[PDB]
Amino acid sequence: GSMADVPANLMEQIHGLETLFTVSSEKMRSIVKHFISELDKGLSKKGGNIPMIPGWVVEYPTGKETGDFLALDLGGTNLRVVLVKLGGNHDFDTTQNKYRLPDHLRTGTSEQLWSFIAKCLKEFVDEWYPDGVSEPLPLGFTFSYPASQKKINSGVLQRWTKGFDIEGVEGHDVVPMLQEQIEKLNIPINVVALINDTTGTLVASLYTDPQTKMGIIIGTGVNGAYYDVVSGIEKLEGLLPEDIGPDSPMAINCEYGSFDNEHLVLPRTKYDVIIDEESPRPGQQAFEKMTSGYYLGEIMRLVLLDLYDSGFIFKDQDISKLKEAYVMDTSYPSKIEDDPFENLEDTDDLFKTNLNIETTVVERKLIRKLAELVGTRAARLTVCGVSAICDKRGYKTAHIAADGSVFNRYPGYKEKAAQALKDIYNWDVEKMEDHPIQLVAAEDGSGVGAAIIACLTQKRLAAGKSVGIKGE
Ligand SMILES: OC[C@H]1O[C@H](O)[C@H](O)[C@@H](O)[C@@H]1O
Ligand SMILES: [Cl-]
Ligand SMILES: [Cl-]
Ligand SMILES: [Cl-]
Ligand SMILES: [Cl-]
Repeated sequence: GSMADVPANLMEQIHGLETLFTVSSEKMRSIVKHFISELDKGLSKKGGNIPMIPGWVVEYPTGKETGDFLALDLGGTNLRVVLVKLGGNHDFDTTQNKYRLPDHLRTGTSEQLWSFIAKCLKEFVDEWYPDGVSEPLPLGFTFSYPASQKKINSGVLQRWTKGFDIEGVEGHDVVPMLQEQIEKLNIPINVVALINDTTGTLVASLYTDPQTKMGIIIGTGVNGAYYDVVSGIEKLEGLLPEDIGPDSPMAINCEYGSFDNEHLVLPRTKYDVIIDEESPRPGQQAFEKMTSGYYLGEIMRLVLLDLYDSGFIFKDQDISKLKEAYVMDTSYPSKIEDDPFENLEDTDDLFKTNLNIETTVVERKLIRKLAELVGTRAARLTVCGVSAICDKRGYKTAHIAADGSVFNRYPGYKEKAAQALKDIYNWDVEKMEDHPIQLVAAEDGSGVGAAIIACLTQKRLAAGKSVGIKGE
């Protein structure tokens, strides 16, 4: 609440940061206008900055999908392998194992990555099918990075995101890279489909919630998927086989973490500039860099180090541990917003124990305000992607299936995101559950969604129907 004890000199800095990080309802509406134009440009013949990548899911799941499938999920804190049993009445069951990523995987080689993944797949298959199998197990591969797909079992990596920086993969088809390592270990796996995590979120959540119109991730990254219609995808004109007609649905992985790399509308601050310049891929993922869980603690770190350098805080402290980029992950602002003490004892312990920095009560109130500003900005900017897709497609109502560490775990985040949509549309509604466009907990898109997409894909191929451009 209250700040009576904070000197005027520091209150001026807090007021400057509030100004710098606050996004007005009108600013969200103007961002949304420009976001719609950039979504449409990405579907155009000439293309645009936002990839808008077709995912070759050309139908809705009916709920009657049946059978056992493997899902391989690259992009959680761990690698995950899942055995998914579809039940045939909108029901499923799963069991899974998680595998710790090698140290420095993100800056390692392609060969390291594909060898580690195949090793984990063989461990899983040996554990769950110790007696072997009569036919190759069908697998859906969730690759949580932007990949061009000429057909559903191909994925050519466009750019590493979220800190990744593995040489030899951007511009390469990852499905053959995975397949060669599967073969080398003689694992009986049929890679039926590659999907993005948003596309899986969309499809898995539609299997149990028929009002789903988007699948979004608000986690280590930020992105969304939805279904367009083939007639609305100009860049597919002349490329489609005859069985996929103009009225067919087509799921789109927007990769809208990329939005506004031109820096024409988002309220980038000097802290966002540094994050982008110091990241592995400068010039890329502008919207995600402002919003997602890989970055929110790094925005706080850079603000704190500016306030120190300018003489305002930590004046008598050794701040050496604060100089390490990414040392403050989003668990810092999360714990700070959760601290239930008046004088922020939990925050005191966090800075002393983990950073060796003694704080005053007034400095912890400043830090708490900073965490709140950064989280609120993230929520208000992130729902502009939802508003943009819904306005573009003419959805006045929607369940928006959401997943990811920030939506699920960041204190207060679901309430702020729902308030930001309420503010965009000027609804009168009182309770979150009554919002006409509302975020709801998703089904597991990287596990259950990859399995349903593998199932739908196999059914198409058994029927002789297409799952890629003509000549694929
Ligand atoms: O995991 C969430 C998102 O993170 C990044 O934005 C990735 O580029 C995107 O492929 C993924 O959907
Ligand atoms: Cl002061
Ligand atoms: Cl494309
Ligand atoms: Cl600035
Ligand atoms: Cl509607």
